[PDB]
Amino acid sequence: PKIGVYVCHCGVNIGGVVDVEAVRDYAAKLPNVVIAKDYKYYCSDPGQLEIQKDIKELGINRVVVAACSPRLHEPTFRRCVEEAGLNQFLFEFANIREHDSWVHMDNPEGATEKAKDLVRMAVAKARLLEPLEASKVSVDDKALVIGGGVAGIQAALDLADMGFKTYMVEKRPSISGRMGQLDKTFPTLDCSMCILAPKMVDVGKHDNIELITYAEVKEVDGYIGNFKVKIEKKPRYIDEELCTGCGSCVEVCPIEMPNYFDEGIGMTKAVYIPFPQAVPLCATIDKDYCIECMLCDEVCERGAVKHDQEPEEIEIEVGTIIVATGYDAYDPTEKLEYGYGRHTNVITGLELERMINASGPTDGKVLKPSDGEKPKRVAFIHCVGSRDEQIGKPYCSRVCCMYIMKNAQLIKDKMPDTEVTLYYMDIRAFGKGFEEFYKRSQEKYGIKFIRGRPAEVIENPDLTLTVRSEDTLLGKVTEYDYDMVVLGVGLVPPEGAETLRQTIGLSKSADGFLMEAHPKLRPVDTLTDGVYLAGVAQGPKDIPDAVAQASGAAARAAIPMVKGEVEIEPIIAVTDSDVCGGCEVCIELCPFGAISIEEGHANVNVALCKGCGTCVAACPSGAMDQQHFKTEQIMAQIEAALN
Amino acid sequence: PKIGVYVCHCGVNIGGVVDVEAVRDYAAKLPNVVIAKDYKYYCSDPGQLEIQKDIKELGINRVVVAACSPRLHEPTFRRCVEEAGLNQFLFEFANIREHDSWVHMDNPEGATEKAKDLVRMAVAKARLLEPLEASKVSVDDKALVIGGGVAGIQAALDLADMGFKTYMVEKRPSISGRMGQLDKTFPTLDCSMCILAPKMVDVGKHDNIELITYAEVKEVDGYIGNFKVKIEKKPRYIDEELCTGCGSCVEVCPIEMPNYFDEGIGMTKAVYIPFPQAVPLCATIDKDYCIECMLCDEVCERGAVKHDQEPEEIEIEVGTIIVATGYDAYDPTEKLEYGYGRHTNVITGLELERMINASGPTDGKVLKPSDGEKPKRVAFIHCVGSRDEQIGKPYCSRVCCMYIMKNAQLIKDKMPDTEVTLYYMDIRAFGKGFEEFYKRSQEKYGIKFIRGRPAEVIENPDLTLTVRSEDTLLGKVTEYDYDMVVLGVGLVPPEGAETLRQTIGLSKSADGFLMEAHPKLRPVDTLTDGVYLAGVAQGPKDIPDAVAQASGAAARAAIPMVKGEVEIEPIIAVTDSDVCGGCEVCIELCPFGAISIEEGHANVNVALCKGCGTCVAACPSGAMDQQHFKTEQIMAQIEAALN
Ligand SMILES: Cc1cc2nc3c(=O)[nH]c(=O)nc-3n(C[C@H](O)[C@H](O)[C@H](O)COP(=O)(O)OP(=O)(O)OC[C@H]3O[C@@H](n4cnc5c(N)ncnc54)[C@H](O)[C@@H]3O)c2cc1C
Ligand SMILES: Cc1cc2nc3c(=O)[nH]c(=O)nc-3n(C[C@H](O)[C@H](O)[C@H](O)COP(=O)(O)OP(=O)(O)OC[C@H]3O[C@@H](n4cnc5c(N)ncnc54)[C@H](O)[C@@H]3O)c2cc1C
Ligand code: SF4
Ligand code: SF4
Ligand code: SF4
Ligand code: SF4
Ligand code: SF4
Ligand code: SF4
Ligand code: SF4
Ligand code: SF4
Ligand code: SF4
Ligand code: SF4
Ligand code: SF4
Ligand code: SF4
Repeated sequence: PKIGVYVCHCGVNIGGVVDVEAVRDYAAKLPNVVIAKDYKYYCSDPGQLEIQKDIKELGINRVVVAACSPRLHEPTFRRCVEEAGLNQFLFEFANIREHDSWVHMDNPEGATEKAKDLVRMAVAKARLLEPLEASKVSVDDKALVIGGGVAGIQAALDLADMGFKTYMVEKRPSISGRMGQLDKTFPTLDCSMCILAPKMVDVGKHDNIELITYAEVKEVDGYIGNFKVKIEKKPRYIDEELCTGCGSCVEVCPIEMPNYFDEGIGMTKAVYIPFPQAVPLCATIDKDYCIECMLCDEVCERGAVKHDQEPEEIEIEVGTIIVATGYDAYDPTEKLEYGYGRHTNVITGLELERMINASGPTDGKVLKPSDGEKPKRVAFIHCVGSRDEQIGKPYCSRVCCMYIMKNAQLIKDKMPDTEVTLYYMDIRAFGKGFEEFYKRSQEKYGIKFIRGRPAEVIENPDLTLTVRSEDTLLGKVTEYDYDMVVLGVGLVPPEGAETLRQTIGLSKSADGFLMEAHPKLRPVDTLTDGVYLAGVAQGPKDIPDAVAQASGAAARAAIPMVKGEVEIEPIIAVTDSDVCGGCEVCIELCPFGAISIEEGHANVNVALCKGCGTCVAACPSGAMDQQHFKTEQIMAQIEAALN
Repeated sequence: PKIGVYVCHCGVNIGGVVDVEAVRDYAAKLPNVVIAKDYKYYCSDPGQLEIQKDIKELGINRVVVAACSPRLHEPTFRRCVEEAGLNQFLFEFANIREHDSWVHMDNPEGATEKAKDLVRMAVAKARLLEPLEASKVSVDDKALVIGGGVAGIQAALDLADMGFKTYMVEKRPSISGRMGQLDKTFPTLDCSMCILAPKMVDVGKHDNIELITYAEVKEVDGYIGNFKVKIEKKPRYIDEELCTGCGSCVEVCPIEMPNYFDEGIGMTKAVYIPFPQAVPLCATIDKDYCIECMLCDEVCERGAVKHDQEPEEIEIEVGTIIVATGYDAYDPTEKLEYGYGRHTNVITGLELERMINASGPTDGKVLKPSDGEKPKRVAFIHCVGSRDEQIGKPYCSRVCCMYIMKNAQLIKDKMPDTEVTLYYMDIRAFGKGFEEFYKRSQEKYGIKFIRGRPAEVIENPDLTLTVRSEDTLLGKVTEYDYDMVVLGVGLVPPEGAETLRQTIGLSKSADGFLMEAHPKLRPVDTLTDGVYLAGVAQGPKDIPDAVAQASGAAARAAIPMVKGEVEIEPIIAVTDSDVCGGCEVCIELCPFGAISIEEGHANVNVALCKGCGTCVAACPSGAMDQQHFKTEQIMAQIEAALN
């Protein structure tokens, strides 16, 4: 063993506290060490060049680096040594920055002694290291996209245009997500369906996209490039291949049920098409409401009605997964002071979006729920379900300000005589053109802004609503009457989010949305390799941000599939057949079942083993041993820590 | 000619105003028309299937669609007819929605008559159409990335990992952009350099990336897949291949000049390295300050100093371009009431970022410019250079709120006894974890928030600063004294932005940043094919949004390069040699020089012609004629409009 030690100054992060001169000499004087050097920034290109030159010249076969935590830069130095010809796993890392220099600033002498001890432990471990060849595994060039909203549609189209065969699983009968439910979009007031429908048709026609709507992902197993996914397609009771979406079955159906697309304010039949631009344009029967009258069977000319349909099980093999499951609107029923669900003329922002839509339940007319007449006075309340510790929702929903202003502008254009007032804490018009939109809400449409979080909404006997709120800029309490009140509800993770998160094995952030690998530089990656996030799945945001995230997720998922191969770490259990007695107290301790028994000896499957070391710690005789974490290595480290 | 006419209801967008029954019968009765049908949504899959079935059955050779504007759905129907075997350009579009139904709502009868006339004109044009084969052109599988900030670095790394050879042009001597200048990042307060430097090294080592720093893009010519780019590499007067970045030349240099990296508050030598983590780690001589003393030549051991270096011209051929040129910080000198550049202890947010940086000019100490001592009282002013019509800056800069709160928190941690007050209009903490960060600024660090836009900053004789501002929530004027005032300057397009925009040929938005193809669904595309935007080039935003945009831009630019081919529209000039007299009054009228003279006859180059039709309109005898816009076709349309 010819150990080369490299102590990093990291500028003054280590050097400021730890004497990189004494440590270097100590390392040079330790047994088996043939060189000790220090450099200002080893992770940089000059430092890696120095390490490679030292390996080439002095013939170092073991490399020890006294630098930051291995979790940051272990792969960097592993590749550095690889490019110089040395084996990947002859390398050792000493943590003297996060564990020594940054936590013992007031004890420089103790810090230097701790650094000496840690480098001694690292060299003790490095003495007994041996080469290990890492196995390559093929990466399937297929992707799964969960969620058929704007983000999911964008991700699927980008992957399919790059040549990868993509599956798109959607739990609703049709794709579109929440963007299909909007009438217009801010800040341009353009029609959302007019621009989304072509993309939906594209997804429906793409040769590289397999669209599975009305389906859920039930099981996910495996790893990057090698995901096995079990999907459950719910029974439509309509044949997708035969149905043309004419709608005669809907015409004849006698039963009426709520339309999920209309968000509780629209009705359809037990057999329904969610909206005219649905993709696939196919009928669906909800058996909770079907009475099995067979009128739809008799009126259908394609023979597409199948009352004996069963749920179908699909198994796919993919290489990457993109979660694009969006969000649900906050339910403000728990805000008792605002009276949602109790007062007749209190509605939410999404319900208003459905109501203002020309294709919505009311044919685009904003009408009071109480009497079906246009309101003359409308109040909007910001931050409902957001920025509120009384309900455990301390985050901003990021879009409610803008869509509140947009819907106020739309109400003004449709009914210019209407009076509109917004109750806000902050106006968060941060995006491109958002501040101009905010100013236009006042200058052009005459919308009134009151800086005050309403205390209460009181329903009067005539069903009008008094908003009781302080005007904080006038510094006085106001009680103003309105014919309609619209709650600016925030965004929450969708129903069934935890089930899918556990199925895939992802973590979630403090707000309840899925967590990205790094907040700053890996916004669309997760810590699970081969799984990516796009859109509001990662947190509330508007359509362009979700689309950018979907494109980025497509690129990130394409990178490994283009590479076609990934490396498996060889830190795995190995059994000594000559020592193993076949006691088998190790097999059950493997959560992945990597250990079996062949010829009376324990045998580990590399594909199943993950390298936890539990079995090795359990083995009394020591027949089992983990590569790179052998018992002798840890024992040497323990001995060096105290001697 | 067997013309099939298809009138779209578009739901009620046309049908509501225009009688799609009378128009269909009129079309059926017109000469050469063999079928007339109407469908609720023709652009949808069922409508395209209907059109294809009609073409296959009745043998239609001309297709006319009375629907929305051609600029929206002409490619859709072109591909629809292609997939049924018909030629792409036998297709005609009548605009009866944007031009008739949506603009004559109060005259339904006049609307229907106008629709009849427009369909008659469309059929008149379609009678004389003929097939045209479109030529394919290869797409170069190479990309250029302009700008070496976080967005540009991300885009280049994503493209290079997908296998494409990428050029990265950077005007500064080193990559990093503005993220390298930050000390920490919000909302996590993690070190920005610690996470950016590995990416910079990766860019510097990638086999698929050619990094050209200290260079500018001078000329761009051509089109998607076929861009010819002329780049000018400025002379460093240091040999990049030889320089190791040791810094001895800096040690010996006698001249002192401002360091651009330190934003006007840091000094370096005439030969300088912008920062220790620079990529490439190379020296640069600024000849505005060099006195040619040759001390650097004598102290350099690599012989890397080249005082006779000249600017170099590089010509590259690429298929896609990604603009990632970032932003500049607003210069608040024009806000005379705040006294920047006049008061000693008034600084900007970016200057404070450099000052709080441990590697900055002051070694991470926040010191007053007047006396070099720590301030005891600090004020932050929000929205400086933003949301202000007095300076023509009506937009939000979107990050100043958060980095103001972050730098206040950093000042508190470094100097807990310091008092910090923020003067704000709205707190825009919209991002993930931003509202929690905002609350933590108060609960944990005790930062004071005053809702008021300061009227004035007055320098007192002792050089302290009185902020005169209304507290609007107390409703009273306040005059508070501070040792330091930090202006929360906004983001503006970088210097030289207009030159590069004109060089490429891009448009800009109202705020001055580059304009995307569609605000909602194409945030990273431009209307110039093959050119994409990433990061703050498209508008102010934070690091994760810029990184998502960079990944999306990489994916979008990869799509056409994976396809490897694009179609050229055949709407081009054609000369009748038997009629052309070689008068040549057409050649100079082509801005692209597509027309030359061979054998005494005008000859058009397809590669140069773009299809404006100017030459055809100029030709008296009619020898020149534009394909798909022939004189006979327009004359027939004129005749049908009036008869
Ligand atoms: C009232 C309102 C108005 C708005 N107005 C605007 C506006 O004007 N402009 C703007 O830019 N933004 C607006 N937004 C925000 C915008 O809707 C979002 O940015 C966008 O919808 C996010 O798209 P997405 O694909 O990430 O999610 P979604 O649109 O929610 O789509 C997610 C999809 O995933 C599906 N799904 C969920 N769970 C599963 C599962 N387990 N398996 C399979 N599929 C699943 C859902 O059914 C859905 O189809 C508005 C939001 C609201 C509430
Ligand atoms: C004081 C301050 C603090 C901030 N703090 C944070 C924070 O804590 N967290 C956060 O997420 N964001 C923060 N931001 C915002 C963040 O800096 C931006 O989101 C990010 O820098 C944008 O990266 P970019 O690559 O788009 O642009 P830039 O970082 O500006 O990089 C653009 C690059 O293009 C180069 N370039 C320009 N013109 C040309 C040309 N013609 N040819 C070639 N190259 C060219 C530039 O030299 C530069 O290297 C802060 C901003 C400021 C001003
Ligand atoms: S190797 Fe680690 S400690 Fe050394 S400079 Fe790099 S990040 Fe800092
Ligand atoms: S089931 Fe039959 S009748 Fe109903 S929409 Fe489908 S094709 Fe039409
Ligand atoms: S069988 Fe069910 S879906 Fe069909 S018409 Fe009767 S109630 Fe409606
Ligand atoms: S975006 Fe506006 S309305 Fe929505 S939570 Fe944030 S501050 Fe409240
Ligand atoms: S515990 Fe040890 S001895 Fe027993 S079967 Fe496992 S490896 Fe063999
Ligand atoms: S190391 Fe862990 S995963 Fe591997 S065989 Fe032993 S118990 Fe199973
Ligand atoms: S073809 Fe045009 S007019 Fe007809 S439905 Fe589609 S978008 Fe509307
Ligand atoms: S020019 Fe020479 S002395 Fe100066 S940094 Fe480069 S190698 Fe070192
Ligand atoms: S020649 Fe110029 S750069 Fe070199 S030491 Fe002299 S002044 Fe400095
Ligand atoms: S982000 Fe905050 S400080 Fe910056 S312009 Fe917008 S409101 Fe003003
Ligand atoms: S203007 Fe007409 S006649 Fe004259 S050279 Fe051109 S094509 Fe020929
Ligand atoms: S149509 Fe326009 S571009 Fe083409 S040759 Fe004539 S003038 Fe030139």
